[PDB]
Amino acid sequence: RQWALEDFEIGRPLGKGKFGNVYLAREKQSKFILALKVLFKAQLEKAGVEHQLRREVEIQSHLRHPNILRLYGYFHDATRVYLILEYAPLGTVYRELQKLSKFDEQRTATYITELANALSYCHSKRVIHRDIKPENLLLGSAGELKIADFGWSVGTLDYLPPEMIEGDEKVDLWSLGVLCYEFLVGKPPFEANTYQETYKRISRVEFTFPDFVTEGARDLISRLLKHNPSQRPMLREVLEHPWITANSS
Ligand SMILES: Cc1cc(Nc2nn(-c3ccccc3)c(=O)c3ccccc23)n[nH]1
Repeated sequence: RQWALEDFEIGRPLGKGKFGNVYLAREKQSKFILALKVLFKAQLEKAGVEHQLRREVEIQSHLRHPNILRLYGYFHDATRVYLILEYAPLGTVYRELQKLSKFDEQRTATYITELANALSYCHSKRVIHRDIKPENLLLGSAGELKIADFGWSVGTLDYLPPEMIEGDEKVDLWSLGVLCYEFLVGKPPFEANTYQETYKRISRVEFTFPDFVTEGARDLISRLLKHNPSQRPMLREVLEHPWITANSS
């Protein structure tokens, strides 16, 4: 099942970063619409990440969920590596946040639910996820979120938990807590103007709520951000949280 660049017609650039950009694309024979991520080989080895990709790509190919961006395949040429990805027409959650400035309780609880489910499923197969950033969350035709990052295994540093910065399976609860906060407030709880300050805030778990955040949200968010991984809830507990069940679609 080997793919080549001439198998596709390349469309408008969807976005860029660091290794390569992403293009809209259509497979010539089937007319199937998808996203083609282009990564430059040279730029990858020079990060010592080339092997990291191989394992993540292998992992992703085996993940099937409605809230996880699908990976159809990959290939390479002399120069570069190409990932064939599901196309998400409504863009990132990051950009939606920039446009709206903050989400209401109903949108937040829905996204958190979709995330929680996607993470449950991963755990079902002994796949655990790293930090999750809004830049890596896409939106499907129906506005359903999709985790688009390759960040599995079997963010510097707004989304990283204390465990990862000081020196799992609980990381993802921490991630939901950061996202849940960011969705309602408009910026992540540990934001600072320098790496050094952010590091301090995360390690101390030092954050405050604006007045408009309701009691229910505060309760869920405060449960998820705990320096100690073992004090964090199960994904199951999150899905049943009264603020969640009341606000979620
Ligand atoms: C991998 C993928 C992307 C995508 N759709 C989109 N991707 N990205 C994007 C932005 C920055 C970096 C990478 C992607 C977009 O800005 C975007 C904007 C509007 C509609 C769709 C997309 N569908 N599938």
